[PDB]
Amino acid sequence: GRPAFVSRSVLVTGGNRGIGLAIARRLAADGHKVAVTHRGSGAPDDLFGVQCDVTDSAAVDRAFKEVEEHQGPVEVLVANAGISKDAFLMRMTEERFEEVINTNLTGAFRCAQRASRTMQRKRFGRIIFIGSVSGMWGIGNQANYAAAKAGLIGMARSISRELAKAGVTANVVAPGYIDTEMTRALDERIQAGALDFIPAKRVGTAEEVAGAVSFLASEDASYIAGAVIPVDGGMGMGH
Amino acid sequence: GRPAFVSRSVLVTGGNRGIGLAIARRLAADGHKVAVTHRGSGAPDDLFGVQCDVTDSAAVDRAFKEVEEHQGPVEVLVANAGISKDAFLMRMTEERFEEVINTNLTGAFRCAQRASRTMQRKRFGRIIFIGSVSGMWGIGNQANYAAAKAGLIGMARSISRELAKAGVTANVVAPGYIDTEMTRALDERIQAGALDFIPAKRVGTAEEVAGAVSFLASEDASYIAGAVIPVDGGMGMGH
Amino acid sequence: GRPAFVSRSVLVTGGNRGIGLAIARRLAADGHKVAVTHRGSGAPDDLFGVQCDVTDSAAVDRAFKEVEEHQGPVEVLVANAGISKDAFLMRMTEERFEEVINTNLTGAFRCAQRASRTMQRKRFGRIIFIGSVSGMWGIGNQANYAAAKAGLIGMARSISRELAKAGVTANVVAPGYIDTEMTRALDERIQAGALDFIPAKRVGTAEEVAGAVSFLASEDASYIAGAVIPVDGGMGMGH
Amino acid sequence: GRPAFVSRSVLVTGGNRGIGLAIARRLAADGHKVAVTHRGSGAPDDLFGVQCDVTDSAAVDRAFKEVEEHQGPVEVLVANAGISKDAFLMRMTEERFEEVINTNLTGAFRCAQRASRTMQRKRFGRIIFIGSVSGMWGIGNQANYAAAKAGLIGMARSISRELAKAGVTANVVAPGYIDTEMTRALDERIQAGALDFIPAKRVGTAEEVAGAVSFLASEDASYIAGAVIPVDGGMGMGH
Repeated sequence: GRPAFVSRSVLVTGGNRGIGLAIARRLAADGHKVAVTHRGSGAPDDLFGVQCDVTDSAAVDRAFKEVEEHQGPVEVLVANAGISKDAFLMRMTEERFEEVINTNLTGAFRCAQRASRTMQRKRFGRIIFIGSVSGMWGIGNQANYAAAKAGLIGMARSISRELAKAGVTANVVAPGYIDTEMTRALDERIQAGALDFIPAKRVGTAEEVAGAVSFLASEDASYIAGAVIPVDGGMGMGH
Repeated sequence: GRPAFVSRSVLVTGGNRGIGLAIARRLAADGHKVAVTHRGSGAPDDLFGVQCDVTDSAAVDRAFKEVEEHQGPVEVLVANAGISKDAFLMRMTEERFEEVINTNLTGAFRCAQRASRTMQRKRFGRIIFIGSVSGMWGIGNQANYAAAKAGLIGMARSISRELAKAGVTANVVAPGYIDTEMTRALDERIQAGALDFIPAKRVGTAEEVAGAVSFLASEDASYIAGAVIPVDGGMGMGH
Repeated sequence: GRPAFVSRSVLVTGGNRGIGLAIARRLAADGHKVAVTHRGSGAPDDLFGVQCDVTDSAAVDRAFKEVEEHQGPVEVLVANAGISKDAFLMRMTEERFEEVINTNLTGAFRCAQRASRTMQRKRFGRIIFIGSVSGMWGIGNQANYAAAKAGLIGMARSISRELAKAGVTANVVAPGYIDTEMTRALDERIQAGALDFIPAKRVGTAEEVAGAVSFLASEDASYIAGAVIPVDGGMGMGH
Repeated sequence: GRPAFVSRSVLVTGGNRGIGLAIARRLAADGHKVAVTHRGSGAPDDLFGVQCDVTDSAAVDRAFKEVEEHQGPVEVLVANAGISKDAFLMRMTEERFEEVINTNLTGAFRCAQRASRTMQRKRFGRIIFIGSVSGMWGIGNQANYAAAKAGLIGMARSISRELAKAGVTANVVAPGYIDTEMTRALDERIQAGALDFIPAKRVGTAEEVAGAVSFLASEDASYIAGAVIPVDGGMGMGH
């Protein structure tokens, strides 16, 4: 039956709002030791918050060290931090592309690398990247966001092929449209016709994404590596 | 946090041995009402067993009716029944191909269709096909088994696109090499070199597969449709 | 500069009309020796026809013998035979499911199996399955057609993993909506909004599908194995 | 019979040696007008060379201007520039990750973005990214290279979803192990067993990759958008 629960040291980057906050709150109610990074606004509830600029490898190192001094080495990393900056291809600047790449993809690398030091040594790690349906489905006007979120799949698979033998796995949770992430633009997209692409005919909730992360942080996911778990109501189905 | 547990009416086909038995036992310990089909040897533990020849649409109908009279309409169908009959392509007979197709693919259709009658009406259904790494990875000498297990993905996605709006989802759990499913031939394959293709460098356990099925049967999987959840230690990574 | 052309012995199953016709005509205009199977309608133009029902393994054997005596053993097999028979899941009968499986999936196996012995001896073979966007995208009301066309992918990959080392490869061309296959019902579906699913905003032509098959039959595809080549205007993009 | 050839304005980035050289030579022998970017080594044969560092958006702009003045605006862009810099995850520095991202992923964006305005106006464009089996298969020690090459897929699909309706498509050619790219270390890895990962049991040739690019630049690929064409001997098969 159900394996005994283990309280893991968890770090959720960008875990102070939206999807990240739902993940942090769910993992904490699961019984884990949950820390979050933010960019200044502060941590939620009673969760341990650390400020972190995920474009700065020095800040990532110091943020991880502050977490380790508080709750011990990170066993479950949820790399949720990341921005969206949409544009038509011909209107997308170098700066708009690189900023989304640096925060969403390189930022996730910086955290995964910094986490791997103790994970490999302790022979246990769950690296959980928050991707997007856009990575493999290609939402228009997202050359930068879709590249960053597809890049997480390649990185997770390279990490898993190297380190799964040492008990360190890397997987991607790929949300579709999620209520806490809905902007004016996304809402108008739904009204215009985007729901036709979603079999479930509704947006998801942040708590639905948190439920998949809870699974991947649990004792029931030890043989899952390099997987993309879509939480999108079927939107991303294809090849 | 964690949503309240709902005890669901569960049917696990071929749930009397190997992976199916681990699934049935896990879902029962989760708190669900679990029935299993078998081909005569009998049901395990105290689980409600029904005999069922999944090549016979009439037997599937009568098997589902016996389950419904016992525990109510099936809310979670785990289509685990299926045989393996390997051969080199040039040595594979029509009978060897069709028998694996009929039990693994058409058999899963017969159950999914028979389950959909009440699922659609009650606006809740979890159809969980047990696939295989071979469906998308192509283990050699498995023209029939890989076709049947890839076919489950197409079927699950067509079902989900039609019925996810009515709360009925279809997903695939795709195991890799699993300890209870190891034959002499598969064991010799591992010794010859098959472990090199598995990042985790070990076979999985039936209880690891059961852990993913437990997730997909749970209240944490409502926005997941048409997904392939690989339980393979990273073996199936690719495109 | 470019590779010298080699005239191959080609068999196109179901090449009397639509996509199969365009494939047969293109491969013949390429310089290949093109035989076509049919069920009474005959072969197009001056091409060598053989009457063959791909649900009948004895007819497949006889058809390959006639092709071998006429133009030498088949070097490039294009398995195009097979049709859809749509229905909502709850309305789909066993017969409607199995008829589609037997023609599209098992029929393609019968032909690939019969071709395989001589391809292996000559250390050259191109097995080209004609799939569908539905295999991985899951068009609603196609539990049978999506299962069959996704099954082709698993079969192609198992065949490739077994035989690519002998120069025998299997690949899938996966058309989206194609003009010659547009029925009144599909046209009304496209008119009602299904054109929004296609980034190209138009249906494809049978000649556009034939162009992909021409490539896979050519000297420029020797290192391609287990691939799905989508000819769908972007419709199928996803995971 | 077959489509009439159209001589396209082609730009191959990093076309001085290896795969890029073979692509440039093949597209020129096809009849195209082929320009090549380089960083000092020059263009092959009689082809028009432009010195361009694809990490520099100003150099990309200047390079496209030189190509436009010489042969007309780019109709077919082959984004081949970019190299690997492998390391175990724990040993990979920020610089080693970002250098690979900036050349392979951001560099391809800079070129696709700069090409896009004129392609849209003329309602014709072929953006062809050169990816890698590693993007979806995850070669170990390539967190950076797999992330960059998987990122190309997401970018190609977002571009296709946006612009395919204007006749501008983006696709990825994903080579496996190719002779011209085989270093001493890769050769020793293949010798040590990595050849078992390749069903074809051999490395590919640069000319085999060029054959796939030739197809995607041709009149036979108008309805292909967001596709990954693997040229890997079957190595990358999976999900």
